[PDB]
Formats: sequence, structure tokens, C-alpha cells
Amino acid sequence: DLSAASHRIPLSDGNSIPIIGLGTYSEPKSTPKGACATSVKVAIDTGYRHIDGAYIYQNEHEVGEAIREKIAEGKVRREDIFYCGKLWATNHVPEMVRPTLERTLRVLQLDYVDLYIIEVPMAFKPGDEIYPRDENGKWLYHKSNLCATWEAMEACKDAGLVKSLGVSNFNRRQLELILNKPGLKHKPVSNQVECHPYFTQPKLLKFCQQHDIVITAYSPLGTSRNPIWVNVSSPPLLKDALLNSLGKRYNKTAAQIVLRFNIQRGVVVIPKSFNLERIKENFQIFDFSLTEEEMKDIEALNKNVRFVELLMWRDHPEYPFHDEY
Ligand SMILES: NC(=O)c1ccc[n+]([C@@H]2O[C@H](COP(=O)([O-])OP(=O)(O)OC[C@H]3O[C@@H](n4cnc5c(N)ncnc54)[C@H](OP(=O)(O)O)[C@@H]3O)[C@@H](O)[C@H]2O)c1
Ligand SMILES: CC(=O)[C@H]1CC[C@H]2[C@@H]3CC[C@@H]4CC(=O)CC[C@]4(C)[C@H]3CC[C@]12C
Repeated sequence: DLSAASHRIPLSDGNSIPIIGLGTYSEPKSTPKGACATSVKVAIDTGYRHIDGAYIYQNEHEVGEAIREKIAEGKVRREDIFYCGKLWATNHVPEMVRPTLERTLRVLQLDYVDLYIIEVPMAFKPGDEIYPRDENGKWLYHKSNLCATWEAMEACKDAGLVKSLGVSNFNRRQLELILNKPGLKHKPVSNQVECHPYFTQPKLLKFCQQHDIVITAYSPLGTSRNPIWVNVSSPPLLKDALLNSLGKRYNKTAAQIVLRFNIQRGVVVIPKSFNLERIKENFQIFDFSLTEEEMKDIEALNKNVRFVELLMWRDHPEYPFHDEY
């Protein structure tokens, strides 16, 4: 059903999303300027039609430059590209939502985004500082009001500034608060969370399927394993013995196996790479498939251990990972 030329799956609001996209987060202080822009252009030339980014990644402008250059080149039309942007924790106050989205539209120099989502369910103190803390280093929070924030997001879609609305890092309870709100106009069509063979998200995936919510798997290759912040106590996903053995069966790498695993499952994947060769490699997942047995072999690798724990915010009232799911 999925092919390199046609691989967009349906969203509940009538729109669709390419099952594979290019992730764009990269350590600001150590990433050479221009690397993102170059990588997005390579991705589009390769066949990618979905790009995932965020204003807080510090390189959202590079994503826009690349997209606009390829449209000017005649390679693709605006309607052929799918961009996802995100609303950070410091911008949850209802009145700040549209203004924040409009800032991202100026940065990209585009009229609308295809998908805009609430980055985390936790509200932080408003301000320029993306990671606000007081003199004693204590995190500065704000009282969350997910429904009020959602109503502001719905207004953005009515204004034509975004085609689809979704969320990220939301657990079952949080999704239900929005799903059951009186006067709901646009239900969430997507929930972006960490997902790969070591954290398969069995119960959250099933809840989302029952409500027609598509899951987008972030850190689909297990993260960059940056010792500065990743939970590296859990082993390197791409070096897994089984995943590598399965790759030898089809002459594919472990990375290609884990990506095929999720897409064949109806789960969107957004692997990040700023390397020419690897950007190409990740897209070659439509010329083979995994047997029903192999899908079960992979599902069994689940350790229920997150690479992205966000332990520094476990004290926030809306921290999403205390619950089972
Ligand atoms: N919603 C959220 O809160 C949230 C959180 C985390 C991430 N995300 C999104 O999800 C995207 C993907 O997640 P991620 O960046 O954390 O990690 P990831 O995609 O799981 O892994 C990226 C790392 O793998 C390397 N890599 C890429 N392709 C490879 C291949 N074929 N073989 C070997 N290594 C390969 C990359 O290096 P090279 O670049 O050198 O290839 C990089 O170090 C992000 O960029 C971002 O857009 C969202
Ligand atoms: C409090 C911290 O140590 C910061 C520095 C690194 C930040 C992480 C970078 C990767 C992604 C980026 C996002 O989109 C939000 C979630 C993380 C995990 C981000 C969390 C804040 C960190 C750990």
C-alpha cells in the first residue's frame, strides 16, 4: 500500500500525512550554521515530503529557506510539502497562541503550517527564556489549562493559519480531558511521542487507534545518545543483535529495520539526519516488508524504558510520565 511515490495516510480531519519525514533537532551550540537547510534540500531531492521542526530548535528559518528554494526550483509545490511546527511550554496562555504561530510563519516566510501541536502538556512561565529558572535555579512553571489552550489552537485553524491540530507528550488522561471537553470543535488528529523497538507504546497506541488519533514516533532511531541529556543507561538501539540479524535477511541496516517496523504498523516516523548518505538510507524502506513473525520478534524487544525521560520536570503538576500511559 505504501510506496516511495505514494505514502500519505489519512488524518481524522480529512487531511493526510506522509508516513516518513525528516526530523530537524540538532544541538545548537555545536551544529554548523546551514547544516539544517542543506539536509532538508537533500531530503526533498531524495523523495521526502514531510519535515518536522520547532521554533525552539533555533533553526526553523533554515527549514523555510530550503522549502522555499525547492518550490522556486519547481521541484515541488507548496501543497506537496507537509510541515509540522510546535507551540512551546512558555506559550500556553490562550492570548499568546496565535501571536506565537504568526512568529513561526514570519520565520518560515509561509502563509500556513500543515500541522501545529502543543509541544508538552506542561505550562511554563511566559517569556523569551525557553527554559526559565529563578536565581536559585528552580524551574518557573505556570498553571496548565489544556482546554483553554486548545480553544486558542482551534481559533488558529479557523483563521486559516494551520490545516491540522495535534499534541505531543500527552498521556491518556490528558488526551481524554480534551476529547471530553464541552463545545469541542476540532479534535486532536495526532500525538507525537517517543516510539521504537525498546519503547513500543503498546497501550497508548491502542488507545489512540480507538479514537482515530495517529501516533508520530519521535526519536525513532533511539536518539543521538548525547551523554549530556539522554538516558544512556539503556543500550544503543542500532547495535541490537536481533535488529542487525534481521537486517542481514533483506540486506538492510538496523536503522532501516526499525523504521519499517513502525510505518508498517501505521505509525509515522520522523528520523533526523544531517548526513548525506544516512538521509538517503533512511528513506529506502518501501522495497521490502517484515513478515508477521518478524513484526512479533521486534515487538518483543520492548523494555518499557525511555531514552527521553525529562526528569528535571518530574515535579510539574502535568508531568506526563508518572502514569502507566
Ligand atoms: N516532540 C518532542 O518533544 C520531540 C522530542 C525529541 C525529538 N523530536 C523530533 O524527532 C526527531 C527525531 O528524533 P531525534 O533527533 O531525537 O533522534 P533520532 O532520529 O532517533 O536519531 C538521530 C541520531 O541518529 C543518527 N542517525 C540518523 N540516521 C542514521 C542511520 N541511518 N544510521 C546511524 N545513525 C543514524 C543521527 O546522526 P546524523 O545526523 O549524523 O546522521 C543522530 O545522531 C527530532 O529531530 C525532532 O524533530 C521531538
Ligand atoms: C533541561 C535540559 O537539560 C534541556 C537541554 C536539552 C533539552 C532536550 C533536547 C532534545 C528535545 C528537544 C525538544 O523538542 C523538547 C524535548 C527535548 C528532550 C529537550 C528537553 C529539555 C532539555 C533536556
